[PDB]
Amino acid sequence: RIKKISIEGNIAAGKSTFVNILKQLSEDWEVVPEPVARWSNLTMEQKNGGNVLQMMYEKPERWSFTFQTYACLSRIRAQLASLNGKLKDAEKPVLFFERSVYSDRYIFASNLYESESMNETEWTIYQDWHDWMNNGQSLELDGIIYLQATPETCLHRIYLRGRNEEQGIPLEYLEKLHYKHESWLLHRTLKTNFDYLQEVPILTLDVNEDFKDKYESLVEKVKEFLSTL
Amino acid sequence: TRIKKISIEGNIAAGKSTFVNILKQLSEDWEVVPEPVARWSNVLTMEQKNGGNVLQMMYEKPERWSFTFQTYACLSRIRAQLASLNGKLKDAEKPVLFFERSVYSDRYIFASNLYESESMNETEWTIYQDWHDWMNNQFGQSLELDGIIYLQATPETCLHRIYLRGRNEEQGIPLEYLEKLHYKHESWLLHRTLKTNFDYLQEVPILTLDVNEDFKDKYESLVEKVKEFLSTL
Ligand SMILES: COc1ccc(-c2nc(CSc3nc(N)cc(N)n3)c(C)s2)cc1OCCF
Ligand SMILES: COc1ccc(-c2nc(CSc3nc(N)cc(N)n3)c(C)s2)cc1OCCF
Ligand SMILES: COc1ccc(-c2nc(CSc3nc(N)cc(N)n3)c(C)s2)cc1OCCF
Ligand SMILES: COc1ccc(-c2nc(CSc3nc(N)cc(N)n3)c(C)s2)cc1OCCF
Ligand SMILES: O=c1ccn([C@@H]2O[C@H](COP(=O)(O)OP(=O)(O)O)[C@@H](O)[C@H]2O)c(=O)[nH]1
Ligand SMILES: O=c1ccn([C@@H]2O[C@H](COP(=O)(O)OP(=O)(O)O)[C@@H](O)[C@H]2O)c(=O)[nH]1
Repeated sequence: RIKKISIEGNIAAGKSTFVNILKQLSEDWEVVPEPVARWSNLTMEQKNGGNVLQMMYEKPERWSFTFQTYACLSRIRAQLASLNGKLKDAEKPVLFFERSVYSDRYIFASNLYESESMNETEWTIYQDWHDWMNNGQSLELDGIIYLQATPETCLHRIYLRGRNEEQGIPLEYLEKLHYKHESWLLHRTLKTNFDYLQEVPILTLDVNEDFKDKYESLVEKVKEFLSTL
Repeated sequence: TRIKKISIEGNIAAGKSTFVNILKQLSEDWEVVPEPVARWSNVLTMEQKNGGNVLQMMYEKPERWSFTFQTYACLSRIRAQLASLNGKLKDAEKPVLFFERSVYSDRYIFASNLYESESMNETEWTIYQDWHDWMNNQFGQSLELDGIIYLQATPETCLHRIYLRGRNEEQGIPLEYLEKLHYKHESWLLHRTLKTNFDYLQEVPILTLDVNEDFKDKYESLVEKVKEFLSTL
């Protein structure tokens, strides 16, 4: 009975921030972090995650396939966990996901292939591994929230977070990611392998303005979104 | 399930394919699941296409391709093993599904030997193990074995059998590598020293057949042991 809502957005758009605000607004609202976020910070996954992250930074064209498969698994099992042992005693439970299996593939893994960091064989193996691994069924989303921010807004926010590894993210890379989110979540010109996705409710939220201490209007839009469902 | 699931294990060219095509024929209650990679070796579905490619890339550059190939081959197995388990033997009196090797073969024979050969690094191998644990648990519950049939031959006989099997892409296979795979088969199925992370495997009944002698024309005794073995499961 738990509603599934994905929080989607570019690097630095404000997802963790938005999700961390949402968790604290209700005992019926819970939050599944992106494992790449937990990696971007020992469990076996955390060691594995860290090593593959740096490996991928150092040579994306060697390690993209490995990164992507482990990113996605780590995400499916973290979502399935939270779904299985959370919120059973909520009247209105909603699980918010920081990104989804659909970002993993149609944004990130697609972008890496489009940049030849995966060859055709790695990409095809990846989509097949995804089309099947996701059959993970109980993960169909009830809605998607798009946190929209210009490619430029993101780059400055990369400055505000200020992690050393992020300062060399090219505005060029954000921009490609941005067109992917827009075509998927705004234009809706993306034809995926998951029937329901062409018709799932999307809520588009302009986060170009700082919302850390001025989030009421955004949370209000989410509450209304949730009512429609 | 009501289906009896039995994996046939053994070294390369031990004669598993031979024996499996013999068993499928003998009883309407018997079905086989042939190995994905064994399929790829010859010669076009999506899987076959990826299959042929990653197998060729594997052979050229194993330090680069061992992780990717191992993931695909085990995914491909789990898929096909499900397909038979939910498809065939639906009206059979005493159903038997013979798996040509198992998810355990993937992990404890081939993936393992590649980590040991330095064809997968530590991170590759622990990510692989992580997934294998999880992939078989989320997806591979109904795949659990009722028994294993170990076709046990020596590397020399197997080497002998590759040279005779006239497959040029395989004429390169060296002996010490066959020794390495044999050694891991002995440790898993004969002595049962090899630890797996699969508790129930410790206790699965195991029939070992010495298959050094040729059996193509003359396999009746082997089958009688199988049928004897089956009657205890
Ligand atoms: C120097 O070249 C690169 C170096 C690093 C990267 C990285 N991309 C990402 C995002 S990929 C990704 N996939 C996911 N499935 C999830 C998620 N949060 N992020 C990193 C974490 S590191 C990407 C790079 O270029 C990719 C070529 F387009
Ligand atoms: C097109 O070239 C690039 C494309 C993407 C990237 C990315 N780098 C990163 C940083 S990897 C990282 N490692 C960490 N250990 C921590 C952390 N926050 N981020 C992304 C998330 S995306 C970096 C790229 O170039 C890096 C060289 F400046
Ligand atoms: C470390 O040296 C080797 C280790 C293993 C092998 C193997 N080659 C093969 C043949 S791979 C293959 N590819 C195909 N595309 C078709 C087919 N029937 N077989 C194995 C099954 S194992 C071959 C090796 O040497 C080849 C290069 F000297
Ligand atoms: C040139 O060096 C090599 C060439 C080929 C190989 C191969 N090993 C194998 C066995 S991997 C495997 N994994 C499975 N899960 C199943 C199965 N039947 N085979 C091939 C099919 S090709 C291995 C090689 O060396 C590996 C490091 F010694
Ligand atoms: O309303 C906001 C949203 C984000 N940020 C900052 O922008 C950077 C990226 O935020 P976050 O980690 O939430 O982005 P994500 O990668 O999670 O989308 C961080 O320094 C935040 O503190 C901010 O100052 N105000
Ligand atoms: O007792 C046997 C079993 C098999 N073979 C032959 O040796 C090759 C290897 O056997 P198989 O393909 O069954 O080996 P697998 O790799 O499946 O274990 C085949 O061409 C068989 O014709 C043989 O000569 N004697």
